[PDB]
Amino acid sequence: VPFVEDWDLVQTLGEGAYGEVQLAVNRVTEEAVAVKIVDMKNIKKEICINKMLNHENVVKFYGHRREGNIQYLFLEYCSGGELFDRIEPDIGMPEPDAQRFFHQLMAGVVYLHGIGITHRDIKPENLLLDERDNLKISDFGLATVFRYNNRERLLNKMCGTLPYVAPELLKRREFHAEPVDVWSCGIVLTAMLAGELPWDQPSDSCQEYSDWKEKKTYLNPWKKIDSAPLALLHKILVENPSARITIPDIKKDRWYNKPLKKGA
Ligand SMILES: CC(=O)Nc1cccc(-c2cnc3[nH]c4cnc(C#N)cc4c3c2)c1
Repeated sequence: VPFVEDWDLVQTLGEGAYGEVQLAVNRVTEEAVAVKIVDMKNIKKEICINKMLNHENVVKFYGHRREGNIQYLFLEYCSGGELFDRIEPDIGMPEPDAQRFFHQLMAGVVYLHGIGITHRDIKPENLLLDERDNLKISDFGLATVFRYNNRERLLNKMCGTLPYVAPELLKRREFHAEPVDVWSCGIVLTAMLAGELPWDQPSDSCQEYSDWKEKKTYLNPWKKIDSAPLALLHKILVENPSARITIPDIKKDRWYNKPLKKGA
């Protein structure tokens, strides 16, 4: 069928460092995809990782075409946009909605970690929603292999987003990858349930961070969060990444398993 590889770029979905992500609609089928435009004048690795990914809570990769200097990455389109725009400032969102998004977040992260991949920059800006509000992890531009041939590699590159970074990345030369993603997922949860981020960064100089370690949960964001999800956050946002809760244990947490939401 003629024309079936022609795509009209119809709308900018986002504009980072690389360039842009455009909504693309097929000339013939009208299938909608997201196309990432990355002017190579680092993405080879983003593509490399994207080729490994196949899961319902991970933005699917379809393929890429290079034309001269620009690379075109063809990616699953998520019509619900970014989790960020479901978080009402200072309020957050209804707890059953946060729990469902957190469930889906975990399934995605479990998957990635299973294939030896760390995202390194989980935040509501990078967590996308499809037409049925299913969450999908996006943007693998900072992602990296932390396990290959069943051997773990400790990380050392400082990367991610300060309010979402785990404290070890600021304090230690090297660190395990998985606890960093678990930590960012907890800050995402906090934001979902409080509509505010708890600190500019998790350093002992950061007053809001010291207060959290001092267990001042009569202060915001923590006062807004119910005891049950707050109890989970006390297990996730633990300074020592060796003592921090693992994802298999997050799946056993009382809040995680609390019935709250009716089906679609
Ligand atoms: C109406 C509408 O579609 N709004 C809206 C808003 C924000 C992000 C998006 C968005 C929708 N679908 C996507 N699919 C992607 C795959 N990879 C990247 C990267 N890196 C970003 C997106 C993306 C972004 C869509």
